Amino acid sequence: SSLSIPRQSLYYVNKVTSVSNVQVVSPCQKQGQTYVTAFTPLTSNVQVHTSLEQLSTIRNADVLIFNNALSQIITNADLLTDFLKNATAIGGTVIIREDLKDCSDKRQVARLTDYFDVFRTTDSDGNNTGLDLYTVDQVEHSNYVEQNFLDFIFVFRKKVFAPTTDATITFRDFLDKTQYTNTGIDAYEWMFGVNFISPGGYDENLKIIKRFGDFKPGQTMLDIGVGIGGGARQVADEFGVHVHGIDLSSNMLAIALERLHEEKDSRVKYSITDALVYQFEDNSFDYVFSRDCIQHIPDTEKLFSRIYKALKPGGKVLITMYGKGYGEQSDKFKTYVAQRAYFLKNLKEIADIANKTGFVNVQTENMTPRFKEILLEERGHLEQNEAEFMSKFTQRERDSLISGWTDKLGYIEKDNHNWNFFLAQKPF
Amino acid sequence: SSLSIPRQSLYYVNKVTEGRSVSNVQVVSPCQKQGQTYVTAFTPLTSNVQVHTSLEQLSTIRNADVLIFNNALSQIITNADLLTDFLKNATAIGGTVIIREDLKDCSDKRQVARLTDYFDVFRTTDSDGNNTGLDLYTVDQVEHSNYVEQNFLDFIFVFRKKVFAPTTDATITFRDFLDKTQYTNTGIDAYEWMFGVNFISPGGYDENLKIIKRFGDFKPGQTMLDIGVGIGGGARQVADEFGVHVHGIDLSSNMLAIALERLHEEKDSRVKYSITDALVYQFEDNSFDYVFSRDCIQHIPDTEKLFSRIYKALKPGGKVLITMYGKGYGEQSDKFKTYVAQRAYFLKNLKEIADIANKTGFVNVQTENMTPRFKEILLEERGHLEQNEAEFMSKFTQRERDSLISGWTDKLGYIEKDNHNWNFFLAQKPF
Ligand SMILES: Nc1ncnc2c1ncn2[C@@H]1O[C@H](CSCC[C@H](N)C(=O)O)[C@@H](O)[C@H]1O
Ligand SMILES: Nc1ncnc2c1ncn2[C@@H]1O[C@H](CSCC[C@H](N)C(=O)O)[C@@H](O)[C@H]1O
Repeated sequence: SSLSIPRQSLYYVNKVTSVSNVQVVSPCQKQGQTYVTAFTPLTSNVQVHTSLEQLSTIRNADVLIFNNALSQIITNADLLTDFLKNATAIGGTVIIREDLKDCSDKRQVARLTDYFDVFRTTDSDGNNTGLDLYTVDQVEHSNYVEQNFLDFIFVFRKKVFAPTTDATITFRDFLDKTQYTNTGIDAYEWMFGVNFISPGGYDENLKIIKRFGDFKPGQTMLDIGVGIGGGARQVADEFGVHVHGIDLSSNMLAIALERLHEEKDSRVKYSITDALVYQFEDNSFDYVFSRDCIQHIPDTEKLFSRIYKALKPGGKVLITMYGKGYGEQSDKFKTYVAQRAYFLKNLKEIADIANKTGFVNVQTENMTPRFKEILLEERGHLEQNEAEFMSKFTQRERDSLISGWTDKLGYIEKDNHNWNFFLAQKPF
Repeated sequence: SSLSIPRQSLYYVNKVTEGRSVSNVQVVSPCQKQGQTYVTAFTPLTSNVQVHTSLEQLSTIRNADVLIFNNALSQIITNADLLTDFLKNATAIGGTVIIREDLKDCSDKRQVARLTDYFDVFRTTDSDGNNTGLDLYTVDQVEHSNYVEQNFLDFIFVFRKKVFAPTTDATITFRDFLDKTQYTNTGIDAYEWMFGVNFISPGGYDENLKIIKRFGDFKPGQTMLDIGVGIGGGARQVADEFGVHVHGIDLSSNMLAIALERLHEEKDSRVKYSITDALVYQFEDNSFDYVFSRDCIQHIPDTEKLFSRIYKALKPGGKVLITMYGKGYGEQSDKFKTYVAQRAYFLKNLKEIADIANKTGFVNVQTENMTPRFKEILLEERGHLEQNEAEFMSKFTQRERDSLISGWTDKLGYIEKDNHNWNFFLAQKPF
């Protein structure tokens, strides 16, 4: 009904793409027709179809849009795979709007993201093809009007994928299958504190964010690597700041989304997306925040460039991260770094990248002493609540938290692992 | 409970005290736990913050630089004597006076207008024998309520106590002049019938949609300030059509109480409203993608100050679009002068608007004389009334029907003499 809905899809199509035709599959005919109306600036060559059935008829759709067209097949792998084969063969840019509020699995978005992200098939050339994720965003009308936070727009470009060598076939898959499995996330959340996957939980995050200075209601913040959402939720609730959180782990964000849908707050919105892929509007954010994420991101220069452009002039960036100290690296620490796929920088390198990007008023701080305190407290909290922890988790999970925390304390003593703080400003 | 609530009051206190010192804050909050959140929130300004749980304890307070009421009037709103007693105490004691009051459960779904009027016109004598009262900064919505509960009727009234010069004028503020003269509730209803549902401007929904498309391509989540938002049709249209977040302001509490009632019914947190003067509210610099004003600024005398404030509030590269009643270049008729004076319009011609825009620093300045379209619309609207008189007479009085027919005929006459024009202005803040 509301034209804002299909116009949101047009906005993403513009981001990822000229276009000679748009094919829309929408069981709801009235809604389908709003896409014809909305897409005129791009092209008037927009046709609506009532059914997936009619999908195999279609060919050569520069843009292919599904509007609540999958509700009957979501829980069926076989039918989903059939859909994916057709969609990939037929579409250039593929948009899937699907309302998941009524799914029995309140984290269905992660299952769908995974299925769509890893699907591969051979085209007529015997080439390896699939869908390349741009983002999974929330329908803004739904967030702001109905307070339905589980209505999604999946945005993909069909492409030929170069051959891969690992057991996981995308970085998204690597995150969700390795460090940020659902069990992994649950264990971490117990260790760090409710809603957090970062040192010291709520109270530590609040201390850190207050370093931005004086917040004003309605200012905007981008949170890079927002995890299960505790930081985003905290800044909205404490300061009335509107947070756009992004994360490439669908397992992490599916939990954040579930919790937002339960405890509604339209100051917060989330995107399943890579920080180096999503295209933010220039000069749009008052703040960019990243809490213990960017050790995961190799191309720090590109990241810092994208942050600089997205900030308003005078806007501030605050990043905390795992980094490296200046001690000679132990073989044990190198093994950890490789298994986590961390790309660690020291504070001199961070300062240099910030200078080269254009940031001013740079402040860096080595918070490793505080990290040591927190690690000791967290390990102690687990070691003194074994009964409770053992009632929710396995011995294997208890052991990996105790030993991993002990490992990190060791890495600190060798000055291998540091906890680094970076705060800077886009010039006025 | 949520600290964002008392922090919103701190934000306004900072605006209205914006140089001066604050030595103490007195909070009256029947809910003790919420009251305590004001102590926590106000520390950056002062730690000298005390919480009281009753208006009963109000008379005992003295010299409160900032005086805050948190849902303290809920039980007494319907008794004007109790409200008057409250106002006498608050005005005597307080410097900056903040009233947070949730009106969602009021039987009067436009209670905000009744309270704004009462608070705005209240006068009493201070110890020096001066005439005193409360000077409106704004009536804003509690943002936590808009975004979390979708309660759009939870308000923060912000005032400064001051001495007012004596006056015997029938309306003692401009806010009162709007609400008692052109924009009475009956006046608003008649205009809405004439212009179209949700609009108090030429041509209703379809004309507004044509005009806003002149901004170019909107992107979802961009922000717009709407100056003189009226009963809200334009703001609601922009949000629904384009996903743009609109902050609408209007000095008529009658107009905005309708907009607010309608937003509360048909919830949309992309829209928020403030009862405030466009020349008083302090917007953050460099914050808006767009500033829009639809057939409002003929009411505002100080166009230079207005344009300066718009310029500062826009982001670099942001756009301003204003339609307005203006004057043409014909010799003014006596009838037109009488109309202009009774309406208290301050009309500029298009050359004057362009000159002020350029002097302010705007770039890509465009102006257009839309008087021929205005003539078309006036004829259509008058025709619609004249061809549907039975419908109109079943809903309104003969006097109201005559008022619209003769008023529209008058404006068509003013156009033919080139007295009244309909002027368009579009410009950009430079990068
Ligand atoms: N390139 C990338 N883009 C977006 N998110 C990323 C990313 N690389 C890693 N992340 C995310 O960074 C997060 C680090 S865990 C910290 C989560 C959160 N900031 C908190 O304080 O609790 C993970 O959820 C991970 O999936
Ligand atoms: N100084 C001022 N500040 C804010 N609003 C003002 C004002 N002077 C006049 N107004 C408001 O300007 C409005 C003009 S009527 C037009 C309303 C709306 N823009 C629409 O298109 O329907 C009135 O509601 C009036 O109260």
